[PDB]
Amino acid sequence: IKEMPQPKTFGELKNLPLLNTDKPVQALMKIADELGEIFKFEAPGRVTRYLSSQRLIKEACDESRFDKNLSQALKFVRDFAGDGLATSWTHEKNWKKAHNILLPSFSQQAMKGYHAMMVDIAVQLVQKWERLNADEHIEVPEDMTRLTLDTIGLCGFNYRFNSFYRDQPHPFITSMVRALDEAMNKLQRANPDDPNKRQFQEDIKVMNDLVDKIIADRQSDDLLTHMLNGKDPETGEPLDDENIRYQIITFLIAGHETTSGLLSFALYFLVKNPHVLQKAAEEAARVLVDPVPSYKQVKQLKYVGMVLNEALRLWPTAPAFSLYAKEDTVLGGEYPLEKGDELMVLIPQLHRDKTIWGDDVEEFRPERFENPSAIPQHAFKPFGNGQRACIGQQFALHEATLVLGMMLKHFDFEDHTNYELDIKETLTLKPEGFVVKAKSKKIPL
Amino acid sequence: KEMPQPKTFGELKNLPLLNTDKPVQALMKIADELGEIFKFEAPGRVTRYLSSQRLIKEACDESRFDKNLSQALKFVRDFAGDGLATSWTHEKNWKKAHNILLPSFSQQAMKGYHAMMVDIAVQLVQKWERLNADEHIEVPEDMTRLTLDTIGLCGFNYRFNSFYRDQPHPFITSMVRALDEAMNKLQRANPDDPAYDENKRQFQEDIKVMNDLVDKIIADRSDDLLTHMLNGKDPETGEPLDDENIRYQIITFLIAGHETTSGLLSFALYFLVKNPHVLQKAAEEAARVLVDPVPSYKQVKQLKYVGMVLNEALRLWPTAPAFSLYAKEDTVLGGEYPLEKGDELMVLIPQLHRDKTIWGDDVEEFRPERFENPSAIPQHAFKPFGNGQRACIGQQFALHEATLVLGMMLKHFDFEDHTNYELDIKETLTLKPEGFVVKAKSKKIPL
Ligand code: HEM
Ligand code: HEM
Ligand SMILES: O=C(CCCCCn1ccnc1)N[C@@H](Cc1ccccc1)C(=O)O
Ligand SMILES: O=C(CCCCCn1ccnc1)N[C@@H](Cc1ccccc1)C(=O)O
Repeated sequence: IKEMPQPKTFGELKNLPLLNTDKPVQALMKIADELGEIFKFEAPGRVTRYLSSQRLIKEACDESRFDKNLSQALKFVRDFAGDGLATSWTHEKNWKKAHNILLPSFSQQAMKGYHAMMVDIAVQLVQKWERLNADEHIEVPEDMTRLTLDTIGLCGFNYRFNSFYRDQPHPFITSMVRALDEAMNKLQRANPDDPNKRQFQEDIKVMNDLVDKIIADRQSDDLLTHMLNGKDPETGEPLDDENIRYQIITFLIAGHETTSGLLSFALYFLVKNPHVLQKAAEEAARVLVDPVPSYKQVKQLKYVGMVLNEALRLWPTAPAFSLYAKEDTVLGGEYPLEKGDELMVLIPQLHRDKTIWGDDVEEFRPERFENPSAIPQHAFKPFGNGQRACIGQQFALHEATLVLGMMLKHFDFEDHTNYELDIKETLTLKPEGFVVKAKSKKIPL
Repeated sequence: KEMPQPKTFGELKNLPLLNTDKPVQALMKIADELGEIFKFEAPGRVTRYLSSQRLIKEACDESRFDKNLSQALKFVRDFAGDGLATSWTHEKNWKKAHNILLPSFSQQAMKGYHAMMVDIAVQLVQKWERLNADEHIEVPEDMTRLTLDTIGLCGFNYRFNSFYRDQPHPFITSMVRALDEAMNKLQRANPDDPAYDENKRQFQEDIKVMNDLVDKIIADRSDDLLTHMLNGKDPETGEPLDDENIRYQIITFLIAGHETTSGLLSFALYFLVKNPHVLQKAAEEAARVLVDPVPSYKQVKQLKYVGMVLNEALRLWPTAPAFSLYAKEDTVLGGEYPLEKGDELMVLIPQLHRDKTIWGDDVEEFRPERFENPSAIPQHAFKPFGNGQRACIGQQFALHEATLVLGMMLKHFDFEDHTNYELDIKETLTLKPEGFVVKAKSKKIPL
């Protein structure tokens, strides 16, 4: 066997105070840098093991040996997302049922149907930036969140959040950050039930109000249509009212936060790497020859897609997923695991494995993705694994390629503050305070 | 726009322009005169030769264009069948063999090949260490010895033992005379004339001799290329390759796995001895990195400047000089040249690599520093390994072998261009510098 490294401990609290930080993922990456491809992490009543090497993670992604686990973060999310797709166990009846019902909503016939509504929101973004005065700047993650929230609202539910008509974020968004802030605070409390609880219940209510409005309002053929009318071929059943509500909550959050982070990181890397920005902008100008992009044109933005994958390599905006051992098994030939033992896949560290990518892992080089065939299996996992992989991957990448393509077509960008990367962590990653200036190329829509 | 076209010969159209020993260089001269695109007609065929990055970047759009079998590849297909290089993308055996063989070029596999590449590379170094004073090196001959032995050993655990022979193996000589016959046949108006019965008989003998080698390799039969051919299963269909296609893959990899790589090493050494400042910089890297008696896999990955030398040699003289494409549907090229579904294109790689709007005015100068940063190179400007899903499956194999061998050469010898060699590019289906010779003075560093 092989004894597993473990970071510094705090008495009876074990490793738990290491998570008492604003940037826990980045703290865990630093621990992985020090301890290597695997380390144990203990809290009162919990043990897990953080994996960082492709060698171990490829075994963890073997679905015959490991299944998706609900991390403590996902168990928190489950308090309001229920048995929606992202917070259900694979063995719960409603996972496979909703999976079968909703997977056609992300087929290529479906993406072609969403395209016009994605363009609707993208044009609003371009128009906002065209209308800024001289020396005004862009708050990048803020505007990317406006775009991605509006896109999932419109494409999925025919609901307009109208985020570009607001200077502050919507009630939904603000409350959910406070609930998450509270959730993380309660983790470090020895006696949580000591006479805070009320606000979380209030936050669960704001989201239910938007969900009822979306349902009552609903001829359309979008995500909500399939939720309300689709039947699972296996059970022959449609989703029930309770699970539909959970899916709406699930897709409103999962359908925009990570995609906003991706667009924000991609633009960050472009302005920090002018050779790459020039190459991406040349593609956008050459391919996007019409006032609004067509579906087929977006599919031709190969280098823009490479930029997005390389941004996901360095800063995968959903930074981890969790697994449990289905039976007793031995990991890597050296770490015996018992049935039910948990693993965490630390995606940013996997993506920095020098034995896979070479020694220059910290450099932003979209050309790594010029030939998809050259990447080993399970080396690149920003969308999770297997049957529990991200159902919205094609949606996110089509939206982000379209929008980044239009951004590069219509503006020159300046890193006017020489922005120093500052990664704020919710359950996802984004570059806090990232601002740029955009000079219009004066190309009409 | 009306497409330029070179001079014609009546009903023979442009075909007599290819009746030359150096057709690629003839086509480059035509491209120099006519520009980024020209029509080329023969009896029963029309194609268009592209030379600018502006047009070739569109041709590399896989939604609009797919790999075409040129007449040269149709010739190779007479004995390479539906192997990887001569199959159409839509033939079942292309994707099937692609999925089965791609793991044979993963980095776990390359680490497995490294020791066998070192085996052959040491034989090269020892041959040159053992030359007497004032003896010289026949460069393309020894590079072909090395690359043939390397693909034989790494791919099939078969030793050609080329360093034990003063003349090439029979199949190599067999290969070229078959090609010579094929290229003569282009010019024949009546190929089924009885006057060419003798020519056909010899072609079949050649296909037999190469096939005799394949039988020997299979009869002999590790975790190598042939292992995957015989045991791998395509994840999509769940099927292994059948015996007939395996034979075609062996033929394919025996040829594709060594000829272009020998040309690359030969051109790289040519450019180094013609550019002493570059040679000194590469030799300094080799001395700094290769600190052990034999290079490690990791050390080869660290020969950064040597890798740039190889890419710059591929820029000026890409040893696979062209590839062919066809339009998947009606489309317009460059906004001005309308194409119909099925219309064919030829990508003239040496001319693409001389596009002054991409590389600057010094395109003919050998400057490996052009390749310091791949992000600084425009998209589709550099295509020595083809394009897209039909790009060279052996690219990393070729570059690892050539970097290892060139690194060891630079570590162990000083080189002299003692004849002031005048570049003379011999054309098969690939390019190589004929008659290139050097003298090597050992630095007396043991292995
Ligand atoms: C760049 C953007 C995105 C990233 C990086 C991302 C990442 C991920 C990851 C890593 C998982 C697996 C999590 C786990 O195993 O616990 C996942 C699952 C999921 N994602 Fe995404 N996602 C993105 C965009 C989207 C979009 C646009 C949607 C909806 C339109 C979406 C909806 C979902 C859902 C429903 C699941 C759960 C799937 C299931 O278990 O059946 N995501 N995502
Ligand atoms: C410097 C050395 C090399 C060069 C310049 C080169 C060049 C090329 C080019 C341009 C193509 C595409 C041809 C077309 O589109 O018709 C190609 C394909 C191919 N090459 Fe290479 N090659 C080299 C080394 C190798 C090696 C070492 C191997 C085998 C170990 C190999 C095997 C193949 C195969 C099998 C294909 C067909 C791939 C497919 O269509 O699936 N080549 N090569
Ligand atoms: O590491 C992480 C971050 C994972 C969140 C990703 C969420 N996502 C998925 C798709 N889109 C977002 N989380 C651990 C922390 C912990 C470890 C031990 C003990 C207590 C807490 C956990 O939640 O269990
Ligand atoms: O230009 C070429 C040379 C291409 C050879 C590439 C061979 N290779 C590929 C991978 N490794 C080697 N070939 C044309 C010539 C022709 C044009 C018009 C009419 C008749 C013949 C053709 O073969 O079609």
